Amino acid sequence: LSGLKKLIPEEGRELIGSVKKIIKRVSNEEKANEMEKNILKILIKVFFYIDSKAIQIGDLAKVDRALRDGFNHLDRAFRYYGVKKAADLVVILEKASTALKEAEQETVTLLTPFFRPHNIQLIRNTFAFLGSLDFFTKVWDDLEIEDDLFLLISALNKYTQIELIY
Ligand SMILES: CCCCCCCCCCCCCCCC(=O)OC[C@H](COP(=O)(O)OCCN)OC(=O)CCCCCCCCCCCCCCC
Ligand code: NA
Repeated sequence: LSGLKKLIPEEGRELIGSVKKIIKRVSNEEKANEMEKNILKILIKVFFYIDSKAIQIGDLAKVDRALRDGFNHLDRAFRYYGVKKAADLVVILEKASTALKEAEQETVTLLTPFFRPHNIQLIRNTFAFLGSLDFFTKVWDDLEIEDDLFLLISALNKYTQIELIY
């Protein structure tokens, strides 16, 4: 995992660290390690084919928008984190989940010419876990304040209005 991590900067590594800690808290260390590796693998591949120009920046638009939508809805729901129960926030969290499903599909479409079918399934499983409404509701109801959802959302919500990759 050394090289994959030196292929993304400190900012991204901190984002992935926050996600990984939350995943640890909601499931287990094995799933957290698998999801960290999967996120790194998908990211590294996308960046690789952007840089080699096998993928054009315009082709990324669909994923970009979807991700930002997802982030935005999480930000909206995070406004009520600690003052409303997750059941009262499903209408927001569902939209986040749906947005990430869109990102999932488009990432699959983006990487089909370059990923073996097993790694396409890896994309599906990774996005399905990270974008799961069950994951979100568990996070919004059952986390301690020390689990630092604030760090993740407060890092994500800076990116909702500007293209993620340009
Ligand atoms: C698994 C998802 C894979 C999606 C792959 C396709 C889309 C890729 C686009 C990624 C853009 C991210 C930029 C962010 C800033 C940054 O960190 O930017 C540094 C590098 C890129 O920098 P650059 O030099 O390219 O700059 C670009 C031009 N300025 O980004 C990264 O390290 C990616 C880090 C991603 C970590 C995501 C973790 C959360 C995702 C799921 C949400 C789960 C919520 C859980 C709620 C409890
Ligand atoms: Na796209």
